[PDB]
Amino acid sequence: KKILQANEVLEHLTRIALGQEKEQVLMGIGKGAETKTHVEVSAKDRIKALELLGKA
Amino acid sequence: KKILQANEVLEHLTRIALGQEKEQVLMGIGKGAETKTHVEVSAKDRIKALELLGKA
Amino acid sequence: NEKKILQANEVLEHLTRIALGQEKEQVLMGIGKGAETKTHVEVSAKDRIKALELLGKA
Amino acid sequence: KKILQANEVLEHLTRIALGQEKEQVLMGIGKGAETKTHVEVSAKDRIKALELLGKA
Amino acid sequence: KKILQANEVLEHLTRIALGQEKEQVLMGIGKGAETKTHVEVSAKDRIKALELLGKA
Amino acid sequence: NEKKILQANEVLEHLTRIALGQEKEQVLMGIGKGAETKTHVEVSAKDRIKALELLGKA
Amino acid sequence: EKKILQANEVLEHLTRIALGQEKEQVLMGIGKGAETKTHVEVSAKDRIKALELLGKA
Amino acid sequence: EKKILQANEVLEHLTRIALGQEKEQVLMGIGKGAETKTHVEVSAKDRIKALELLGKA
Amino acid sequence: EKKILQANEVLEHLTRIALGQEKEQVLMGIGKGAETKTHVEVSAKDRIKALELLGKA
Repeated sequence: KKILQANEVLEHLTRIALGQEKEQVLMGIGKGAETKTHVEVSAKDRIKALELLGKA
Repeated sequence: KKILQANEVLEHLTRIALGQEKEQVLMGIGKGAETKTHVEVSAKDRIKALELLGKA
Repeated sequence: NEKKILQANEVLEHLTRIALGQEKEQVLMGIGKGAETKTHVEVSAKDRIKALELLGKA
Repeated sequence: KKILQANEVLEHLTRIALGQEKEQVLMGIGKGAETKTHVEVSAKDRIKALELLGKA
Repeated sequence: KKILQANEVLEHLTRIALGQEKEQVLMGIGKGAETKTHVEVSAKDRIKALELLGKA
Repeated sequence: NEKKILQANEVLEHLTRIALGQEKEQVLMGIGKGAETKTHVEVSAKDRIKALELLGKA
Repeated sequence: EKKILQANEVLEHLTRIALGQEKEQVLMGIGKGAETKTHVEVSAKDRIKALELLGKA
Repeated sequence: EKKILQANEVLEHLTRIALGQEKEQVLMGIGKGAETKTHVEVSAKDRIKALELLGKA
Repeated sequence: EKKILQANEVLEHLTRIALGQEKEQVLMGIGKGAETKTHVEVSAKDRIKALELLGKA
């Protein structure tokens, strides 16, 4: 049960901040039906990542 | 009786942060009907786990 | 029980059940045409991460 | 007029935390119509009750 | 005309926590139409009242 | 010209009106088929409790 | 260098908001999923924040 | 070479926002599930946030 | 072992955001519940968060 170390944490946040990452969400396909799909990680999230990298 | 220990907490946080995990959500299947489904844990929740991990 | 108070360890055991994915919550699910029904879902990733946080501060 | 004291506050939070409480919500009954009903208090709200009991 | 002092505040918060209060919300009545009505105060709000009472 | 600045007791008078359930806010309300109108409803519980909290702190 | 609001001008603005004077632009339904831009009174929540800022001043 | 917005510059921008000079792109309903991009004034909550930050300067 | 953004890199990225040079991907209604992916300007809320941080630096 490995544990992510502080520098591996800064790496993962860097990828997010650099627009490199995606998240799964629900997307309308029509008449109420939805499908799973991947979208870029949002501005809000990318900013939080940027905030943390700055506190490093 | 079980109380998750501090190291075990980091382990669990690590599995989330590394995109290994899912949550149960509702998804539309047509005309107002929904199904229970599993999706990846969001960027938002991953970044929080990542934040907690960098403060350890 | 009308004056039962959860003690510190009880709180941590309860958070541990949440954190470990052993708990549910009652939500409203759509069953067609605007109609909803009560159902139980796994506690969310967000709520589990709060429990984890809390267990990590202990 | 009554003022809840600390011990009563913790008793009330305890029932919440233990999943013994309900809240009134709006539930869809068809074609935009809704009705009042009671649901279990949410995980979020329970978890806040625990955090508060953890701090006493 | 009036300013609430701290003990009056607690009195009002107590009513809320004890579940003696309501709030006005919009409820659907069908075909997009909504109607004003009252519901019990939510658990989130009741918990906040509790939190303040226990910190008094 | 000197513009108005709410003074200490005036803020408390306003929060008190809110807390007491004397005030309203403007919101959009469905009237049929996706169309909405503007109306007033009572300030909500969350907002009243925030007013109360600020009153307690003063 | 441009225009920067001073500490007083901030309070003046906040007071107009707290006093129910201001509005904000929102989207309103006009039917069948279609919406239009309209203005509405600044909300209770936003007025309470303003009151707060004025209270801490 | 690359730009870093300095403290004074930030206050100028926040001031434009607090005054009601700025807008944001949002999705608006146009009927039957269709939305379109359009601009609206920056909301009250966001303006009050700019006001808070300027107030603390 | 892998790339980590340094402080000035962070400020540069935040500056792009505050300045309204950046977008985000979202889902938009195209009809009858159908959605498609598309890019929108970064919202005011987020631009003000970037502004705040820059002010802090």
